Amino acid sequence: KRVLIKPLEPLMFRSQGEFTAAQSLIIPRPSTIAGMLGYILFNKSSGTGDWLSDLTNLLATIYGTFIETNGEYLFPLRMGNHLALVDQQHLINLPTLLEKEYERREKGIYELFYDKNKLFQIINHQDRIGISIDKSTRTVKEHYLYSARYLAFKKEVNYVIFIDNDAISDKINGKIVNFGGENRIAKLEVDDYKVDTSIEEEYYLALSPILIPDEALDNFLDNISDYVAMGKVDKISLGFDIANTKRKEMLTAILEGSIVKRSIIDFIKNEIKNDLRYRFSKYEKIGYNTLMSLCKLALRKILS
RNA sequence: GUUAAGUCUGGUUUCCCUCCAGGGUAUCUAAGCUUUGAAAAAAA
Repeated sequence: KRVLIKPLEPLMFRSQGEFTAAQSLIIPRPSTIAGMLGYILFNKSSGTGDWLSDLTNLLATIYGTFIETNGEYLFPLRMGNHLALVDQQHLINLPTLLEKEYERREKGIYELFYDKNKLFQIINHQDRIGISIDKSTRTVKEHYLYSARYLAFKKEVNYVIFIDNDAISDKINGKIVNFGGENRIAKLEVDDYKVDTSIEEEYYLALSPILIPDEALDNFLDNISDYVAMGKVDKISLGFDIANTKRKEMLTAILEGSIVKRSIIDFIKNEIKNDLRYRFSKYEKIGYNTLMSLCKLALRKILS
């Protein structure tokens, strides 16, 4: 039902190329969680060139990711190039604060992203530099000096997701998994948890990157205010497929932690023919289009 | 009255240091060197 991913050690979720150190994301993308879960549930017989088909077959609908620090729940929130983790008690008045007056707008939002921001109390950015040594000289092998900015945790942190199917939630319990990038470790634990679904509010929080079908890109973009009140829109890669050893895709997405307006739902519902409808239904199945209500902890997918 | 004979004794006691000063002043580190040379982007 509810799955807590507890990182045993600093993590690495590489983003935006490798070219001082390569930076890590705060919240891992849903493709990473889906890939770890499929890695657990894998069987070496269902192979197909469609990574997400073989991945949707291995599991069920996964709901987006947030932070459980110590009983508290933190949620991503971005204003544009400004990520933060806030407890939902500060998301309540947010829509009121959105089309509130100007100076009150900046007062409130910059009090949220700076003092109410619980990111740095939780997250440290730990640069790690490694090298490679040739086994006969015992001096650094030439050209092998790499760096990466890992995501260290000051206090114990969990990533929270919700999975619908309860059959896999038995062979997922207590598994030690290779969560993330350069061979780091996290533990999964499964617990029964109660979460509402599909509330009809006006302002939702993108818990996961809301994908855009690359057909309504111009449509969605040239009038952007109609769908997102605050957040970031960026072209993101969908990761790396283990089977064929390639990058996955690139799609414009509404980065997790954005504030979406109810209209976006109907918009996405009107711009998908059967083909890409099935495609993006799969995408949502593995966990991309997850919304939460600023009211309370109540999730819903956009299409499903 | 006369005689005759001298004998004993030959430095003792006390005090043997007391009081003040028991180190003072100056110097309390100085000038250098504060990283250098190899490895910056590698094959699948």
